[PDB]
Amino acid sequence: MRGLSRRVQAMKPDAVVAVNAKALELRRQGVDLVALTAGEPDFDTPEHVKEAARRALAQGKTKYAPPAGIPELREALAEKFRRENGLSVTPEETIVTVGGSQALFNLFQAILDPGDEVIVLSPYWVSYPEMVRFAGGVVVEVETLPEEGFVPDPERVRRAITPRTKALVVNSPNNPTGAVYPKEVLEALARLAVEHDFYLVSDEIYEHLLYEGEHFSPGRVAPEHTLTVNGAAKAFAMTGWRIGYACGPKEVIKAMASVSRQSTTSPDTIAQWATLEALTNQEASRAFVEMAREAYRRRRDLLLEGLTALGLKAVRPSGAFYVLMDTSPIAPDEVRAAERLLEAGVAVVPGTDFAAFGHVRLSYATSEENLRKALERFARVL
Amino acid sequence: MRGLSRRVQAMKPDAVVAVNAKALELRRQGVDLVALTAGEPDFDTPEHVKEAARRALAQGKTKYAPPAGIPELREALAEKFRRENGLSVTPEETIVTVGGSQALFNLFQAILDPGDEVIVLSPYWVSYPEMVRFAGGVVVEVETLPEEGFVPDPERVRRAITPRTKALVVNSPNNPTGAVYPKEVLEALARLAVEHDFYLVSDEIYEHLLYEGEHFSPGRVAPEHTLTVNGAAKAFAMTGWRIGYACGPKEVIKAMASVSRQSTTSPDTIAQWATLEALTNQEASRAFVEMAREAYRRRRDLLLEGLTALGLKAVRPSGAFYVLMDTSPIAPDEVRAAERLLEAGVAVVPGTDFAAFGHVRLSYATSEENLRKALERFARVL
Ligand SMILES: Cc1ncc(COP(=O)(O)O)c(CN[C@@H](CC(=O)O)C(=O)O)c1O
Ligand SMILES: Cc1ncc(COP(=O)(O)O)c(CN[C@@H](CC(=O)O)C(=O)O)c1O
Repeated sequence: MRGLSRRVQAMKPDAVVAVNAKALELRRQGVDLVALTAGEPDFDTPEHVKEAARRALAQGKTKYAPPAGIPELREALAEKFRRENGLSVTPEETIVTVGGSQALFNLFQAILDPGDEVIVLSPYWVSYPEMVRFAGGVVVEVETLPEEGFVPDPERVRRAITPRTKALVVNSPNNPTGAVYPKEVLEALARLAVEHDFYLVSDEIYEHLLYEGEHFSPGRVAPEHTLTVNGAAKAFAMTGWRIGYACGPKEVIKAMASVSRQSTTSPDTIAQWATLEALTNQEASRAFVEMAREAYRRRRDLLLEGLTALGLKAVRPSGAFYVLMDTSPIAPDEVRAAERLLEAGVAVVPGTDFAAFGHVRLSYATSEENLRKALERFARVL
Repeated sequence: MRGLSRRVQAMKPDAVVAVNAKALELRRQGVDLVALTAGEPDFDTPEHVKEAARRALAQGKTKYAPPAGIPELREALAEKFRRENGLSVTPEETIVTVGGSQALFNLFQAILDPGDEVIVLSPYWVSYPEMVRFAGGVVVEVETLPEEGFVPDPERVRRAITPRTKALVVNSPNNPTGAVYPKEVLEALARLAVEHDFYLVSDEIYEHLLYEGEHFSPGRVAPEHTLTVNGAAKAFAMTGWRIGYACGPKEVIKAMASVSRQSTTSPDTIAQWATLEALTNQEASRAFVEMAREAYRRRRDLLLEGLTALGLKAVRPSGAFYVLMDTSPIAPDEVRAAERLLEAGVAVVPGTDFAAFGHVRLSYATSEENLRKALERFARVL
């Protein structure tokens, strides 16, 4: 008989997708509300990358591509993870997916049998649990503390390991805290995976938005259990392009390529060519990477000051582009504080779903003129 | 502990993906083998559509888009299904997905609880069962006969309806038979869905490659149970673009939008703008549609003749671009016949996986010069 399934019936809505829609419509019915919501640059994808997407169209590069992605993008990927991430993978252990989202979604479906446990460390990015659950798994969450700077303590984690525990999700830089996990913690979590036999998913998609610290890929350590998950969506202002990449054990890679086929067949072919240009033309991308990074650092400092100038508490991020801001003042909860703040003319994402209660998540990847126009409304409301 | 899941472990490989790879490498180890394998035009996506993808890049239209797709492409979609398909949907009941594949894959995950039954009519396109199974459902297949011209008989179907039966998959035009189901059969199958309360998935992606007959969208009939699934991949030579669309009950649409988000977030933003141009600039697309259709009809007739001239039996398709060709002569099975034929210098897809035993599936969407270079090898082998 008819009716929706119960796995798509049990999923919780995106807090981000929900807040955006809202913001938008008001921008439509009069309303000019500065929106510090979504995690996407304001910068437009570099010209050297665009030129190549035109060059792709021009050469009629519009046919189907392997479910695992074109052999070229695939090869440059084996040098990115290599040259940059220090990892040592051959192209067969590489895979192009439809965003960072696909590489995780395919990843969880290929290693999660119903009832398997996956340890997420809170606060976490809104999706991880929903993906881990849509696959049949169960969310075992380890807390990470503001007093500890949100960097995880491998003992609270080791403690969480059951015989069901199949995977552990680490994210450095971190959404929504901005925390950059230091080599040793990362190297520690890796050995837990090796010691208790489980996969370590490592979502290093903000590896480049690293203001202070060094970026360590845990995969260098546990190459047989680690599953690195990157993406060309943050580093190159390519959020609308929907290109992601990942790597790890050959074994689990082809399995992700299988789910890749039944679902999307393979990602855009024009977009894979453009992405290749971002990975191979170094001189031009490095120039852009650095350029963007500084505008982000500047915005961070500008925000973090003004926040502190109103006495609004928030932890200092060393990566990505989010600042978790305690709303204790504006209102009791994260919810109402957001409804208060939206009136003031500022769209923020409540940290209820990130397991960041009390706080609200704001993004400084937007204009400078805007962090300011927002910072002024906070004043009144404050 | 480690290891792959059992849902990605139980899936059978793509016969098409497998044959292609093969063909390629040989073209890639000396070998010039005419390949009538994949279902994709040789024509390159129209200029009016490409111009707009450049116009999109030019205006920096490269940010994230709603999981359900940009509101514009979404609105033109409510007029396509309306104006063209006679359906009556508002944009909320429209959805943009990553190809026709995604719209089905999201569709089966949103309405399939484990053990639910889905009736596929054989011969069917290679994926349907694989998707229906990856979701937990079970494949209950109704046969369609070459003597009946592959068009289904609603009684063998009515007969197959159990209390588990959740969905029924119809495909007109048909891959791999080319059969265009007549208004009344389609209108009948719809009433079974209404009578026994179940969803009718209708994969009308070749609606435009209709040489002889009229195209009926069953959704006009059972608007509450029908789930129309189209795609801009065949009509506009946009296979590499990966854009698909669908519509039906608001209820099931947002559920598909949910799975859409956790998996890909949303499709390419450049590509959604280009697609919009294909749907709104009529004068220019109709011109292309007709233009392509005739080159396809010509190739069909050219194939169907030469096939018959060698006494090779095959049914006459009135749609899409495949011809199911009985290999009884070349060899006993479909498998070996293909291995025989590959020697002759011709890549064909064995009909073992389409439930089209004895036959082999060949595509005439390729060059004319090629159907002929293939037709000559058949001779010798024959
Ligand atoms: C922590 C994390 N990991 C992966 C991704 C996915 O990248 P894409 O596939 O979507 O490009 C993201 C992405 N994004 C942001 C904004 C969003 O649209 O979800 C966020 O929620 O901060 C993140 O975080
Ligand atoms: C019957 C049918 N439905 C869906 C698709 C794929 O939709 P898109 O997402 O690629 O637009 C196809 C198309 N082509 C192939 C299958 C494949 O391997 O791509 C086929 O005809 O062999 C078809 O048929």
